[PDB]
Amino acid sequence: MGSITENTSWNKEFSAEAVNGVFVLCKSSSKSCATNDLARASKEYLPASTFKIPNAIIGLETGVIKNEHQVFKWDGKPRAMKQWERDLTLRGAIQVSAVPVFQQIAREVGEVRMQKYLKKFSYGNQNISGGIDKFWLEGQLRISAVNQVEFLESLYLNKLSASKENQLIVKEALVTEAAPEYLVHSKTGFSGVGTESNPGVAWWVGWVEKETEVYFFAFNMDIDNESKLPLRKSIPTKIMESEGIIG
Amino acid sequence: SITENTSWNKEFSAEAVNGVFVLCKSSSKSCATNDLARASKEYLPASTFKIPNAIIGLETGVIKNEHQVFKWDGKPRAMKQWERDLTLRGAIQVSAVPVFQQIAREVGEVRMQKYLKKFSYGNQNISGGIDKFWLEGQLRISAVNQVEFLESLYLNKLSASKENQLIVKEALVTEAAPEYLVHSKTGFSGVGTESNPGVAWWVGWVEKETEVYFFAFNMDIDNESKLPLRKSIPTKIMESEGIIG
Repeated sequence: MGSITENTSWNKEFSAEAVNGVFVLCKSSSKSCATNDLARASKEYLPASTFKIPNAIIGLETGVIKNEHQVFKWDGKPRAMKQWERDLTLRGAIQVSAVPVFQQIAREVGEVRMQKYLKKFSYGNQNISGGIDKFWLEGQLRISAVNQVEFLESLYLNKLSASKENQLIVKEALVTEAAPEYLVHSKTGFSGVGTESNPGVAWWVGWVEKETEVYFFAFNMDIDNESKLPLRKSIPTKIMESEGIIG
Repeated sequence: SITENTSWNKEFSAEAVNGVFVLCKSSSKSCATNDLARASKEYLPASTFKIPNAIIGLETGVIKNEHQVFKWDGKPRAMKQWERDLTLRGAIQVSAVPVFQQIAREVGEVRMQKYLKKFSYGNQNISGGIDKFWLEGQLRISAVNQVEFLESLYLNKLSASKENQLIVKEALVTEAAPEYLVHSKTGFSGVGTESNPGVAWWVGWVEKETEVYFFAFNMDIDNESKLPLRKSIPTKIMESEGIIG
């Protein structure tokens, strides 16, 4: 990014919901970012299902995922969520955050290749230790909000170390809201409710295309109560609405 | 193969609309329609032509890339919504004719003819002005041919790079929900002349679960107040089939 500046008035939306968290919003043309909290914008947290973005790119690059029309068949064996108990396309698996589909992808990619691509992508602390199918959910991998926006900008510009085709496939799968005047690409994550004195993390990251501008965003918050989960979208939505970008 | 479903006419009769809907599950080899004859009748594509024109612009390099900005020169355009810089998606979404007129001029007649041949696009007749053949010229395409063309695009089987097909696909997203994605494009030739109605279109496809549905709708129109029916009639039919909504 070009610059970052703190805007403490955004804490308004956090205080109203009694949330500890951070929002980073970057405008592409002015190479400028704003955040409610510079310190928290640099703090690093488990990516949880936001990791499906690099995992999908890596799956395609290595040939583990054939293309955007591949169907991931459900075997009929019970899964942790009802929503996952069905055949899924890549978009379907990303959209419902189908953990077991991406655990199998990670296993087939394997540690050496996974390490290589996280280095190429400058993805967080690049620490994948403690189970190839677990690192982004309960392992040692950590990434900051600033690093998420850097990574997403590279994806948007097709500048990651992957084919343009594969970057476009994943970008297509990340669309979550379409309007005549704006398009939103985004991904949620939630690590769980954590333990005593150790909250989980919830994320919403993505980008908005409006007019000829592009805005990259990353939100995270501490969470110890599943009932608070919708705040991961409502707080950043309120901020972007106030900025005139969506709504 | 095209199968008639008489019951779909109820949605047209209610509005006194003359038109056709073609809906195909999985592939263009299995289509349903309210009217066999009109399904294959050819009409001016109007701004549905922005689909092939964007692909051709990318293939020829006239559109340099996914992120090009089409600058407004500050000179009057026929709609205020076109009087601004636009991206490729923005120009498609507001149907910014003058952006695509300049693309067509730079593609040129020789290359435009070549690509419409490769794409099997309607009657492939571009005569009538390189910057207006799809609006007032002799080009004609049917609902069945629109679904075949869209299926090829979906499958990345047009004579174009997969990259360029993917770029145009993203520019066509018009509704995103957890359960389904709609890609689509409208068209409207105008109100026609006496005894010669204009045509309005909505064409596209729906990705739902692991299925895909291709669709094309057209209708005769001679009053702009009827224009919303181009979306509402096919939306009602697709909601009735349980595909969207």
